[PDB]
Amino acid sequence: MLKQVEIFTDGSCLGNPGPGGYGAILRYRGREKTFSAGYTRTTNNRMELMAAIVALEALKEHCEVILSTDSQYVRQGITQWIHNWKKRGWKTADKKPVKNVDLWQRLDAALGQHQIKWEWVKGHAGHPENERCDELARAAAMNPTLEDTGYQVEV
Ligand SMILES: [Mg+2]
Repeated sequence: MLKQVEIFTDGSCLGNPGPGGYGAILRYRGREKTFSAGYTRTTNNRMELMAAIVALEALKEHCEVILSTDSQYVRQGITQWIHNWKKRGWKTADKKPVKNVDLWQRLDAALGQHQIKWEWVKGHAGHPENERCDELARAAAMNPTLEDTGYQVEV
């Protein structure tokens, strides 16, 4: 039994911005539950995070989670950039909100009622899933049902 869940994540977004898609699995105790959906026009960043969310967002009890991911947005955001935000209010020193704060403030919910270990894979060609996840994003790309309302094209 996955005696406390391993999560996999990715996200593609076909242009910048163009339609995006999030890839993900949660292998809950043993079984596996997956997550996908298309965004009419979005970005790579907001799809990785997006993903980092959902996964957490549907974990009903107090899990011990291994969120393995590839990202250098979600890594760079965790092991570096957040620590300063909470410290300042999610504002630059310019005292100008940060980009994507909308999804950022979120992942930070879910990432505060669970024990998370980040397994930042280069991986590429590692754990079927890191790739599975990928497929899943390319797949939701090609069929975009929703509208990324957080994605504000500016400021
Ligand atoms: Mg990606």
